[PDB]
Amino acid sequence: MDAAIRGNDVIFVLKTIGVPSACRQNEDPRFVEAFKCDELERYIDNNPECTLFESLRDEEAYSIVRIFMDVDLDACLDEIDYLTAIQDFIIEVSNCVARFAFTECGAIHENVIKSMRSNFSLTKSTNRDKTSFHIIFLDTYTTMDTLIAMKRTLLELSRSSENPLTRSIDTAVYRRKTTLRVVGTRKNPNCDTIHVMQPPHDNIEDYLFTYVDMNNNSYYFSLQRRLEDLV
Amino acid sequence: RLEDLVPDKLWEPGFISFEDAIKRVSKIFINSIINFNDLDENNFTTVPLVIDYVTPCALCKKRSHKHPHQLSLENGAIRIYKTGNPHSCKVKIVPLDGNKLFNIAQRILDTNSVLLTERGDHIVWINNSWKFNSEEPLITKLILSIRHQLPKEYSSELLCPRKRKTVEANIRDMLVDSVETDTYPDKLPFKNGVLDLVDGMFYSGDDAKKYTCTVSTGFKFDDT
Amino acid sequence: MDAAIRGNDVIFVLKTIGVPSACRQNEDPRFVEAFKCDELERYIDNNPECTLFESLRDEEAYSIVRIFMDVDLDACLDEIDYLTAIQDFIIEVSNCVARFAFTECGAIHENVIKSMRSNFSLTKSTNRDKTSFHIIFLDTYTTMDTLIAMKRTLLELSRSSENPLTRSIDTAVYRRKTTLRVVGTRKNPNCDTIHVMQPPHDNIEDYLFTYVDMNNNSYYFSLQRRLEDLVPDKLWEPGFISFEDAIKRVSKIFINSIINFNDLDENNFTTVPLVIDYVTPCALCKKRSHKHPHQLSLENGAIRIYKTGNPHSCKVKIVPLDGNKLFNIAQRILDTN
Amino acid sequence: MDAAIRGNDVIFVLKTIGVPSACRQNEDPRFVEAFKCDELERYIDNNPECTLFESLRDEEAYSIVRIFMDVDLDACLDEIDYLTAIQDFIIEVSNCVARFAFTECGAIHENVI
Ligand SMILES: Nc1ncnc2c1ncn2[C@@H]1O[C@H](COP(=O)(O)OP(=O)(O)OP(=O)(O)O)[C@@H](O)[C@H]1O
Repeated sequence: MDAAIRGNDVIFVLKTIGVPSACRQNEDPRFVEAFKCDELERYIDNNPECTLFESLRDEEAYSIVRIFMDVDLDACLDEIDYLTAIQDFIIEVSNCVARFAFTECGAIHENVIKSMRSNFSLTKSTNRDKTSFHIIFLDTYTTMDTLIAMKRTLLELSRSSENPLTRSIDTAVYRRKTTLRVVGTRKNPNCDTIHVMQPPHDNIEDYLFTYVDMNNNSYYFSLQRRLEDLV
Repeated sequence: RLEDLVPDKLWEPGFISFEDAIKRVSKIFINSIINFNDLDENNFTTVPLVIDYVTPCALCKKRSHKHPHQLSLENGAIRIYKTGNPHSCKVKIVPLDGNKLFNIAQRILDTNSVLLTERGDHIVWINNSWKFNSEEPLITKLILSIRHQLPKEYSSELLCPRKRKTVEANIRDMLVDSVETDTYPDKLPFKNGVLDLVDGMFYSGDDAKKYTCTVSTGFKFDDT
Repeated sequence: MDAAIRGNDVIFVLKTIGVPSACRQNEDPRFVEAFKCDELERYIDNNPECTLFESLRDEEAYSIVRIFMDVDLDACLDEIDYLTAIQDFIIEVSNCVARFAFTECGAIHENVIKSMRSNFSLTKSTNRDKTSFHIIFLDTYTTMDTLIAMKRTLLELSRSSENPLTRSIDTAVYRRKTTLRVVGTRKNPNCDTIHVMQPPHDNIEDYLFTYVDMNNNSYYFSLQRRLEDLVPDKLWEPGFISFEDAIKRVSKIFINSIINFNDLDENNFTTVPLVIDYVTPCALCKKRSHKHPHQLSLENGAIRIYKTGNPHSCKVKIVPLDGNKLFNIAQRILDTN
Repeated sequence: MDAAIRGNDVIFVLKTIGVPSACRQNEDPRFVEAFKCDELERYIDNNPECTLFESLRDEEAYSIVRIFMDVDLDACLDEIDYLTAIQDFIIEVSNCVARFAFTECGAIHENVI
């Protein structure tokens, strides 16, 4: 546990879906770059038509990431129902993540619950037909390997509920060397739907799941066992 | 092949029979479907249902609708949405996975209110204090108490004593690992929280829960 | 009140499931047929695997039908448990529809109660995977539209009753050109599970709800208005909780006092804005005050409490108004200490 | 590649949208029927108001079918603009199918076009 383990201020983003692995390995400036929080804002402003794909730079070197999720519901939702739906969504998700963090991760169950429902970052898509967003938990740090093992129970949770927001959970994102589209950019140069920010969080630093900055209210937990004994 | 294409279908095994699934949908529409005979396991996501409106719709509470409704399948549950103007009618979801009381037992389990001790007793967490009993288990009392912290469609289902018994029986079949108790030696457990000793502050509610204190002083704390 | 409605002994049947509507009006032998009960029985014997579905010939001709219902149970139970459950279930259903008859049909309450509780027929599905059987009272007659209009009150009873049978009554069969499978026939050419007779009734005529025969010990009633005249119930529904108890529960969460507590009635609570003064921090958002008042709204069986204007500023609270009946009894026995 | 993979000239046609599953397997003549091309032409002329729907009889046995598309434009279009639109429509759909065939199917890009 050195200084670099309690901090990660380097951002690794892509610029096009389906980048070949060799082009990723050679770190060519044509496909992949490194960035800072302030610099990334300048890059987006200078390219109002760009397309970025946030991802993990190195898997085995650094695995600690923030907890993130994805939702894609193909129907408009009224505001009062939307508020009602999102209250239950946080309630059910918080319990399920904490429960696994206590039964196979050896962490304090009540500590995780307080840290997640306290401060979470919510986005909203600009499309008016469907409702989608990227909910990111801020003060809950864990390794990529834990989230991969978290996939099986999350799929069971999404399939066994009634709330439309928690039933449309995208469980396919959790894999090796994941990609999440950054806020404010398009999907393809032909797409006209982008993601915008939400109050009270305004700085861009609050929307990258690779940013590790553990403060006083942060909590950490990781799988004690490895991924090879788990047949 | 399809294995490398997608591990998805339109009707995977384990789902309920199609005729039963449609029966559930016909229950939500309190009125009667007019073109019901146009549905089978191959076109139910394309044929629009021409409902008749004698009574107000059970989904939007309007007297009648301009356009027919239409179904769609997603993530193991068929969705009901109305064509035309999407904001005119609400969204209703019909599940297909399994039963409901097992889901209730699961939800009661995630919140970490029931635990298994070495002696075999099941401690519960009610009124901000861990309680237990041998001749009469307290699981049903905890279920009825925690009824409130669940969504609406789950709360009303939790009143019939037989159904509470079923949920309790489901709960008792998930606890397999024992948990030790009373490992913190410098705390004073009260009837409505635990008073910390190292700095004098008095926690309550969620905060005063990780300290698994079984025995308690028996009276409430009065900070005044 | 002519003899045409005094006698209807023509049974109309269908052969296959999902019969196309393009052929029923043409009355093709291959899909439909007319029969007499004696002629019906021999046809069943001659074709052991035949599937038959009784249907009403023409809605505008003879709409009078017997009082029938279906119940579907998704598990198995003991035989004594059936005996005690069916008797209570018969008693409970008798009370509800009789009240509806005395309310929207202008019929004598005790006459209706006596008529059906005297005689009834019972079937049973041999499928032990899930039990489901028909019940047909013999001495109660009414038109099709009466059952259609009463579709709502049956649903309310099924939600807030006790017996497993009445908890799973199916009101979907009450529709236009409804189909009831005759007892003793398969549903599909592959499933051998059929409905079997039960003692003491054995005659086929006492198992069809289209065979109408007014004798001197039967009662008939019908709706007075037309079907396209029904007005829905008010914002409230008379089946969960009285109004004052619900309002008090709404009043208990609001720590501050409600100034306009007196103008809320059983109809205006969904529109009157709850203008409140925040002497204490708000019980929901823990804020000093707010720009706009709160509001009430009934939906699905709750009171979604929210603040209008900018709803995202204040949290949303839901009051669960329960519809159970014994739970209220338990609450009342408890609060008296 | 055999004649079963080189020949399919039997037409299996339904008689009402949404045929029940319990009868399609049994091939009830009241709901479904198999025909040849010549007998198909006679049947439609025999019945003035029939309602037919061609489908695939056995999915897992013979899965080889042609390429088909459907267009439902709820707006009147003049013939001259109709003529120019359909050609460029064939232009656009040609490139889309050809690109994927060269991408994930290995087909000859010029040949598919
Ligand atoms: N909404 C509906 N509109 C039209 N017909 C319907 C509707 N719901 C059900 N049906 C018809 O009612 C039939 C009932 O068959 P079901 O599978 O329920 O048989 P069951 O459980 O043996 O009992 P029963 O046939 O007496 O209802 C269905 O096969 C279908 O033909």
